[PDB]
Amino acid sequence: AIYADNSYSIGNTPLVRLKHFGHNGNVVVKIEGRNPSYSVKCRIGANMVWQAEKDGTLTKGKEIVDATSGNTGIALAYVAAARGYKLTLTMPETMSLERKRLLCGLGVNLVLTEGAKGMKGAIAKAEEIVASDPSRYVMLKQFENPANPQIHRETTGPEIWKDTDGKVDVVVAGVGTGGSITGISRAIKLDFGKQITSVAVEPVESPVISQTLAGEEVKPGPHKIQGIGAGFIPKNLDLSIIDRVETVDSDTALATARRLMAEEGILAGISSGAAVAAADRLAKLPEFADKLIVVILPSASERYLSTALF
Amino acid sequence: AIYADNSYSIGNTPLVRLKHFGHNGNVVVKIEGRNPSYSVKCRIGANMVWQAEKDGTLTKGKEIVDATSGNTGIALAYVAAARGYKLTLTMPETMSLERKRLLCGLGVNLVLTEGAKGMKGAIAKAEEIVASDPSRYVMLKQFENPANPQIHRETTGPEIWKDTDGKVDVVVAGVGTGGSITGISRAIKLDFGKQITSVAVEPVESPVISQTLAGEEVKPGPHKIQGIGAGFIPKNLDLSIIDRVETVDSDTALATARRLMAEEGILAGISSGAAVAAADRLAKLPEFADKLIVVILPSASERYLSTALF
Repeated sequence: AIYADNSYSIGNTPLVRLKHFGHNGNVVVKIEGRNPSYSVKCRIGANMVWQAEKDGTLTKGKEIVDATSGNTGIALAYVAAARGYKLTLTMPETMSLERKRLLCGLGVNLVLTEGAKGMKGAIAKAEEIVASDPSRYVMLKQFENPANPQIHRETTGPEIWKDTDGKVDVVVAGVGTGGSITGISRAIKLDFGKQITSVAVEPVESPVISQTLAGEEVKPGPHKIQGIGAGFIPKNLDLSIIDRVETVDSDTALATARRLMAEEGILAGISSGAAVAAADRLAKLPEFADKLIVVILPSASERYLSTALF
Repeated sequence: AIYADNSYSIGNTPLVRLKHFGHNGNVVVKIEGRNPSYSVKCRIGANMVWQAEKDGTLTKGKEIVDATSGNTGIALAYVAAARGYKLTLTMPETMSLERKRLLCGLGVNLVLTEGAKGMKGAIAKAEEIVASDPSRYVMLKQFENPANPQIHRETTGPEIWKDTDGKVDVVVAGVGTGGSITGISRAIKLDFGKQITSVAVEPVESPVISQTLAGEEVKPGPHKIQGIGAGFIPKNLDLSIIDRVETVDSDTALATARRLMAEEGILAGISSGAAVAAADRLAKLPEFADKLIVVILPSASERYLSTALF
């Protein structure tokens, strides 16, 4: 069991039973903080690169481009260093010194865009760079790349099936790209044949999944639950496998993350608080009382030292 | 495989082969960042509490006291929250806002001592608090508690034996308390019966182990390799099982940590750089060319965002 590089070491993350949430320990959490770049995104950082290698879109010498300073940026950075690709990430010049320092530490070629342009700035610049030399550059596109949900169908999902001896009844996961919930749901529902309840979680400030499914007006909005609530339906969210959508507000998510640390001794990030707040709600409905609820905790605390988490 | 709390989830950390260090991949690293509080100390945080429970020194209602704002502080904090003990940590008032915030996040009762007194301040204050109510307080004493090396003999060591199919020839580990090298060495040498080479690593700025073994004047000194080089021989370092002592300087350790991130895609902290720099040195001596070298990487990068690592 010696991994030939850090990318192969993804996953096999642990399940812990919660003591101050749910009912008689029906709530259990999967700690995605225990990963090479310390997020769930490592799995997709790994698989998007492996897949682009296998299909020939990524070769020796070609470079990777993207516009993320978030978990996927960090995940891509680790894999690119492990596998010998130069990576360019674009980002607004206004980004935090800390993620600048972290990414520079990882050997990212950081391309800072105009502040005013913000996120749009970064996306366009990466698109421009790709155009400048299409044969030299590859954009992996986490929001639409099937290698994203696929890795979850082959690792994250089966790990849940195995650790719970097939007793998992509910999976609760916050949606960013949608990959986690999609892959996990396909694995357990389709490969293992169990009719679990798949629960997507989004910010009440930006409940575009709920609005879309209700045929209501789509109203995205600002929120602090980093990692989720992109403000649109990403292609990597398979609406067909979602059974329920729960909304959580920023304050509840933050306080719940604090409770996880202070009461459970679990070092979870902002979105982990949101996912658990929603799981706790279902766990306390008599319909879910006797049912095993597994919650994805996407990331670790520390990464949020500069945020409202603290 | 559902852990009844976060303390039971320690270890099972992965081995990764290095590509830009050693010779033909003879250097392999154990990533202790993949742990509940994100350090190697989690194992001892867990075991010191479990052991004090089993022997009756820790009971319901009793409180834990210590004087650490470092990895052991964080580890104790996670376990105490997971298992329902109030924890008091003392520390100089001059400590970083960030570790203050992190520990407060974990529900530590933080007792800040006079700045001028520094470390000595914290130790004395905790000793005072214990004296104030001996029946209410317990100090676990990481430097001398046998539960420290023991956990390494039962988990860390056997994990190395198992992952390498008994092929490990050399273990390289930096010494703080000495628990890691001690426990691992006892496991492989005594329980498995293989005559490996145990290599302790200390800062060249504070090479008290080397000086002591050479019968030279002991000259502890300041350094930046956080986690190691306490400036004395701790009781939890079993000198009898150490075969070799390697010294590394602060700059080399830092640059090596940077290389691990930028070239290997491994998010290691300062002491990981020191441990690898020393492993790389042995790995490039013909006597160790054909031999499998396993290096403990005690902690993850991010924890060092405010340091010279970046």
